Amino acid sequence: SVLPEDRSQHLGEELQGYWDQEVLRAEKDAREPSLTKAIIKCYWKSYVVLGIFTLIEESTRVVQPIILGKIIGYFENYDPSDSAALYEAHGYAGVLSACTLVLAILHHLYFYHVQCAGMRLRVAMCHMIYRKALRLSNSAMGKTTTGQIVNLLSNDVNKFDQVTIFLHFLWAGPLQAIVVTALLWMEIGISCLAGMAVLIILLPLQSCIGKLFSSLRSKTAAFTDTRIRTMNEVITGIRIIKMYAWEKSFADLITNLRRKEISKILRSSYLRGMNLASFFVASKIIVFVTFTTYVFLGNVITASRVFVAVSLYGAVRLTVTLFFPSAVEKVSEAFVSIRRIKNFLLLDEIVNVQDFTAFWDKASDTPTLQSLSFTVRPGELLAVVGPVGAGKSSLLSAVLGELPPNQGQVSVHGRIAYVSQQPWVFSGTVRSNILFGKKYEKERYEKVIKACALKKDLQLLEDGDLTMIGDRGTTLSGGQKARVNLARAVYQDADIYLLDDPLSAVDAEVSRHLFELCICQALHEKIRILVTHQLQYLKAASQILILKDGQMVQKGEGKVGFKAYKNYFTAGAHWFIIIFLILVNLAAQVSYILQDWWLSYWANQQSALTEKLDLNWYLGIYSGLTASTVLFGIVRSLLVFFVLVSSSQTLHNQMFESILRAPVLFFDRNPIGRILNRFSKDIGHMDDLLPLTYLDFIQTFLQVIGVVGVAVAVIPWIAIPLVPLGIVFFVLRRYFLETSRDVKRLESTTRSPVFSHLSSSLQGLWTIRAYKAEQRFQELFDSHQDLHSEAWFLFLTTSRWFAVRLDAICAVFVIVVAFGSLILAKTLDAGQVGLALSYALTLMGMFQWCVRQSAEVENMMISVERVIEYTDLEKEAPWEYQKRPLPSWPHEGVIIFDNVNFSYSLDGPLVLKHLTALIKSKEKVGIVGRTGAGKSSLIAALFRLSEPEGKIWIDKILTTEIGLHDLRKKMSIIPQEPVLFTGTMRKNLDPFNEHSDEELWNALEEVQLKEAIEDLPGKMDTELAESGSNFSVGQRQLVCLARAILRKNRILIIDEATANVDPRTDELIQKKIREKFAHCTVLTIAHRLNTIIDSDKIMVLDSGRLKEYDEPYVLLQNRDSLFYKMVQQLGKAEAAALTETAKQVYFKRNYP
Ligand SMILES: CCCCC[C@H](O)/C=C/[C@H]1[C@H](O)CC(=O)[C@@H]1C/C=C/CCCC(=O)O
Repeated sequence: SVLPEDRSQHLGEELQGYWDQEVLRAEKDAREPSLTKAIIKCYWKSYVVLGIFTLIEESTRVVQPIILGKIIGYFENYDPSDSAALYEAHGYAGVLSACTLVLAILHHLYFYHVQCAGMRLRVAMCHMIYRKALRLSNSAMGKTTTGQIVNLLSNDVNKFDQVTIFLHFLWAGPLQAIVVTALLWMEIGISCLAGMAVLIILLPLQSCIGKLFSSLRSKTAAFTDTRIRTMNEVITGIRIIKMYAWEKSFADLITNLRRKEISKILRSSYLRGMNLASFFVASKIIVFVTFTTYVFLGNVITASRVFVAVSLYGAVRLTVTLFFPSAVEKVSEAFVSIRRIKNFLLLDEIVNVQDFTAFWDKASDTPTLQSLSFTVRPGELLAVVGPVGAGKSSLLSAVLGELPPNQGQVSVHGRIAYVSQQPWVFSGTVRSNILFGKKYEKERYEKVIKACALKKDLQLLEDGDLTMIGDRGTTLSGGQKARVNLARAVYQDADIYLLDDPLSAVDAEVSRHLFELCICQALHEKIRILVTHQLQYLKAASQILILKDGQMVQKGEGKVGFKAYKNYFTAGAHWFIIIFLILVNLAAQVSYILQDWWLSYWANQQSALTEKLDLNWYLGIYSGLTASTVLFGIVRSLLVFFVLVSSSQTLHNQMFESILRAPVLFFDRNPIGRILNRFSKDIGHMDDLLPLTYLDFIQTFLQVIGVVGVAVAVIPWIAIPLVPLGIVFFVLRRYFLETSRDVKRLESTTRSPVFSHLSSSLQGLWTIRAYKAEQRFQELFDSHQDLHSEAWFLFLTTSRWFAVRLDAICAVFVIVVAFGSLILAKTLDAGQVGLALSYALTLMGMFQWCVRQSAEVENMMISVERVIEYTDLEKEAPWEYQKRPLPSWPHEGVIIFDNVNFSYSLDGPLVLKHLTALIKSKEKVGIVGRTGAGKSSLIAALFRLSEPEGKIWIDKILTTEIGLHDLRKKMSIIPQEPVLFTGTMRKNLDPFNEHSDEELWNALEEVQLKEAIEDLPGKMDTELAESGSNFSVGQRQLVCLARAILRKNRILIIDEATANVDPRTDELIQKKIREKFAHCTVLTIAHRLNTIIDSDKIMVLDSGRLKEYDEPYVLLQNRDSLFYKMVQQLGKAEAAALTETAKQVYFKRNYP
C-alpha cells in the first residue's frame, strides 16, 4: 500500500495549511488571494532538489558529444600500426559507454520523481476540492451544478500530473543553450550564432503557439460541455423524442454544436501539429543554416566537427524546442485549472419556533418564510400542511438549522434526524446504507425493517440485504431506495424526527403502513414534525400547522484486430489519400536520413582531395534535401490530423444516426451511462489524444527504423548480434505486455469510484451534513483516493521497470556499434562511423518512448472499437415510405386493432395476444387493469415502438404500410413524466416554428401560464433552467399540455399523467382536457379511475388479453366484471360514488 508520505489525508492537509495562510496575508493587503502562491510555498523545497538530476544529466549530454569527437578522430588520423592510439581509442569507447548508462539512470530517476510530485499535487488538490464541497453555502450551491464540480476532478485536476514534468527545463534549457553556444564557439566559431538566431526565433513562436493553443482549447470546452449535456438529455429522453417525432430538431441542435466544436478541434490540431513538426525539422534547419554560413565563410566540412556539432544541437533540440515549449503550454493549461479551482475555493460557505422569518435569497420580493410561531414536545406528532410553495420543507430546514432566522428565534433539544423528500442512497451493501456506520443489531434491525415496510425487497434482492449497491442507488427501484433512505434515519433512534414527506415517495398502502407502524407506533415517544400531503392521516396528529403565503395562517475489449485499424483509417478518407499519407511519411524520413548521409558523403569526398568541391552542387543538393524534409514533415503532420479528425467526424455522424434510428429495445438493454460514455469518453479520445499519439508514435517509430537501417547499412555484421538482441526484446515485450494491460485495467476500475463518491456525496449533502457525518465521508474519499494511488503507483513503477531494461538493450546496441567499429576499423571510413555512432546515440531516449507509446495506441483503440460497434446497430422501419398518406388523413379518427400480438423482443414473451377492438371517431375510451397486464404495451403497439404482429388500421390505412413519421406525427401523446429540454420556451412549445407568437401566447393563456412567463426577463425567448428546474413538476406538466393544444390532431393518448400534479391543479388540467379536446377521439391510461368514469367505454386488460371493453355503467352493472371488482377494491365511498356517477351519466347519455 501507499506509504504515509503519499496518503491522502496527510498530503492534502499540508497544502490546505498554506492556502489558509495565504488568505490571511491577502486580507492584510488589499489584494485577492492567489492559489498559485500557496502551491509554490507548499512544494518548492522538495521540488528544487530534483534539479540536481537535470543539472548532472544535461552536463552529461554535453560531455557525450565531446567523447564522440575523440572516437571519430581515431578514424580520421588512422594508422594500423600504432597500438598506443588503439588502446586510448578503446578507452574513450569505455567512457562513452559509461556516459550512456549514467545518462540513462539519471533520466529515469528524474522522470520517475517529477511524476510522483505531480501525483501528490493532484492528490492534495482533490482533497481540498472535496473538503470545500461539503461546506458550500446552500444558496451558493445553486449556481454550480454537480456535474460542474465533478468535472473539476475528471478534467481539471488531471492537468497537474503533466505540469511538474518539464518545469526544470525552463532554466536548464536556456542555460544549456548558453553552454552549447560556448562549446560550439570553440569548434566552428562565429557560425555558431546563425544556429542560435534560429533558436531564439523558434522560442517565441513555439511559446505563442502554446498560448494560443490553450485559448482555443478553452473556447472549445464550452461547445463540448454543451454537446454532452444536450446528448445526455437526448439519450435520457429518447422515448419522448421518438413519440413526438422531434428527432429532426435534436439532429439540428447536435449537428451545429458538433460543427462548431469540430472546427475549433481542426484549428487546434493544426497548431499542435505545427508544434510537433517544428521539433522534427528544427535541428535540420539549425544544422542547415550553421553549415551553410560555415562554408560561405570559407571553412571545409570534416566528419569530426560535423557530427560533434550535430550531436550538440541534438541536445538543444530536446531541451529548448521540445521540453521548454511543453512546459509553457502545460503551465498555461495549469493556470486555467488553478483559476477554475480558485473560484470554487472562494465560493460562499422540545422544539420551539417563534416570529421566525428567513430568506434563501435577499433578492426575493418577500422573505421565503415568515412569522412562524409554534412549539412541539416529546410524544407529540406535528403535521405540517399547506399549498405548493408555502415553505413546508423550508420549515424543516429551519429546525435543522440550515435556514437561520432573519428575525424570530428557534430552539431544539435532543438528537435530530432528517429525511429528505428526494431519496438518497450510496454504495456498499444496502444494509450498510441503512447502518450508516452504526453497529449491527438484529433486535432493533428487524423492528426497523418491518416498520419501514422494507422486508420483502430485502428478501427478493439477489443476495438479500447484503447485495452491493451503486454509488447513487441506481441498482434499486424508487420505492426501494425511498424505504432504504427512511430506514437509515429510523435506525438512528433520534429524539426529533424531521420528515420531508417521505410518504409521498411510496404507494398509498405503503404510505399508511409507514405512517402507522413507524411514525405513529415505533416513534411514538418522539417529536415528529411531518410535512405531508397525506392530509387523510391528520386525525392521528397531536397538532397541525398550516402554512400559506410563506407564513403560518392556521393552527390546530482487451484486444483489437486489424479490421478496426483498416476501418478507422478508411472511414476518414478515400484509400487514395491513405496511400499518399503513407508515402509522405516514408519520404519525410528518407529525406531526413539522406540529409545526414549527405553530410557524411560530403565529409568523405572532401577527405579524398590544390582543388576544392563545387559548392553549387553540394550546397544545392543539401538545400533540396532540407526543403523536402521540411515540406514533407509539415504536410505529414497536418495530413495525419486531417484524416484522423475526419474519421472522428464521420464515425460520430454514423454513430449518432444509428442511435437516433435504434429501436427502444437498444436503450432498455444498455444503461444511459454506458451509451453516453461512447460520446463523452470514446469520441473525446478520438478528437484529442489519439491523433496526437498516432503522430507521436509514427514519427518516433520511423526514426528507430532509421537508426537500425543506418547501422546495418554501414556495418552489416551488426545483423548477427541484432538477432539475439532482437529475440531478447521480443521475449521482454511479450512478458511485459500482459502485466501492462493488467495494471491499465486495474487503474481504470480503481479510478471511477473516486468521481462516483463526489457525485454520491453532493446529492446527499443535506443528509450527511445533518448527521454530523463529514469526518467519516472524508475518510471514505481518502480510502478510494488511496486505493487508486496504489494502481497509479504500480503503473508508474512498472513503466520504469520496463523502460530501464529497454535502455539496457539500447546500451548494448551502442556498445556493439562503438567497439565493433574499432574492431572492424580497417574496413570503414570516418564519416561512415560518425554517421552510424551519432545515430546510435539518439536511440537511448527514443526507443523506450516508441515502445511505450505503442501500448498507448493499442489501449486507445478499444475506444475506437466501442464506437464502430454502434455504427452497426439495427434500425427501425424507415421514417417515410414510398406510399404516403393524403394530407387530409386522418379525418374521422377511427383506430382498429385486429389480431394484434406484441412483444418487446422477438425472443421475448408475448404480452398482448389476439388483441381485437374498434375505436370510433370522437369516442372516449379508458384503459384499466392490473400492474404488468400490458397497458404500456398498447402505446408501444400503436406507435410501433416494437413492430406488432397482425393488423392495425387508422381511417382504413394499415399503420404498418406507412412511414413511422407519417404515423407518429398524426397522434398526440401526453406523457406521465414531463420533460422540458434546455433552450427557450419557444423551442419547448414549438421546435420547428409553425405556430405564430400570437398562437403561442394564446396557448400559454389557455393553460393559464402566461403571467409567470411574462415575469421572466426575456419572456418567451428566455432560457429556461436545466431540466426545467425553475418549475415544479406540476408546472412543467402544463407545458406538455400546451404542446398538445398547439399540435392540432384528431387522436389523443393520455399517459396517466395528471395524478402527478398537485391536487388543486390536477383538477384544473383535468377540467381543461375535457374542454379543449372535445373534437378528438381520446385514449386514456389511468390509475385514478375517478378521472375516466364518464367515458363512453373502458378497456380492461387482465393479462395480455382484452377481457372487457364496454360502457362503464354496463361494466359495473355486471357485478362479476373485473371493472366492478376493481372499483369495489378501492373502498366503499369510492365504489358508491363511481357506481352512482356511472348510473347518472349512462342515463343522461341515453337521453339524446
Ligand atoms: C511529450 C513528448 C511528445 C513528443 C515526443 C517525441 O515524439 C519524441 C521524443 C523523444 C526523442 O526522440 C528522444 C527523447 O528523449 C524523447 C522522449 C521523451 C519524452 C519525455 C518523457 C520521457 C519518459 O517518460 O521517459
